[PDB]
Amino acid sequence: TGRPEWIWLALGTALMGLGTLYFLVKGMGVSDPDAKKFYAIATLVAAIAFTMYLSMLLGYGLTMVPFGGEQNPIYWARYADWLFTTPLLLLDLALLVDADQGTILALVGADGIMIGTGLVGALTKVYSYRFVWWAISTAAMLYILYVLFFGFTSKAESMRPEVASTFKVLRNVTVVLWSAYPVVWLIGSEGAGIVPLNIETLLFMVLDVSAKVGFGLILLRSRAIFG
Ligand SMILES: *C/C=C(C)/C=C/C=C(C)/C=C/C1=C(C)CCCC1(C)C
Ligand SMILES: CCCCCCCCCCCC
Repeated sequence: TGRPEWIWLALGTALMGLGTLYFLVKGMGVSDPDAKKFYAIATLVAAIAFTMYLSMLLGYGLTMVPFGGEQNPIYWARYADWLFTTPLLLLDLALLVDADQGTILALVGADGIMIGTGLVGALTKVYSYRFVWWAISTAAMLYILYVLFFGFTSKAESMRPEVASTFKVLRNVTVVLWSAYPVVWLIGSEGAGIVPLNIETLLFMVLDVSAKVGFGLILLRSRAIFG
C-alpha cells in the first residue's frame, strides 16, 4: 500500500518499542514497590502504543468512513490505543498526589467518555454530527483538565516539595499536550480536512511520544516515585 504517512508510523513504532524496552530493564532493577509500579505502568503504557502503532504501520486499524462526499480514511487503532493509555497516565498523576478512590473513578469514567465519543464521532456519516460527538468529547477533556488543574494541584501541596514540584511539570506536559489533540482532530482527516493525513499522523506521533515517553522519562526520573 505504501501510504505517505507510514514513515511517521514506522517512526512511532521505533520510538515506543525503544522506550518500552528502556523502561522495562530500568523497571526490573528497582527494589522500591511504590516506585516499582510507576515502572510497570510506564512499561505497559509504551507497550500498548507500540503494538498499535506497528499494527497500523502494517495496515490494520484503518477504515474508510463516508462523509462530505468522500471515502475518508479513519485510523481507529488510535482509539483502542488511547482507551487504555490515557486513564493509566491519569492513574500516574493520581497515585502521585494521593488521590481518593472517588476522584480516580471520576477521572477514568470521564476518560472513557472522552474516547468513546471521540471514536463514535469519528465513525459518524452525517457530517455535522461528527462535530457534535467531537464536542461532548472535548467537554469531557476540559473537565479532566479542570480536575487536574484545580483539584489535584490543591492536593499536590499536601506532599513534599519534590512531589508537588514533580507534579507541576507532568501536570504541565498534560495540559499543553492533551489540549492540542482536539485541535488536530478537527483541522485534519476526521474533521475539516484542511491538514492532510501524512501531516496528521506526524502531529499525532509527536504528541503521543511526547506524552508517553517524554512523560515517562520525567516521571520515572524523579525522587518522588519512592514512597
Ligand atoms: C498517549 C495518548 C494520549 C496522552 C492521548 C490523549 C488524547 C486526547 C487528549 C484526545 C482527545 C480527543 C478529543 C478532545 C476530541 C476528539 C477526539 C479525541 C479522542 C482525538
Ligand atoms: C454519560 C453520558 C452519555 C451521553 C450520551 C449523549 C448522546 C448525545 C447524542 C446527541 C445526538 C445528536
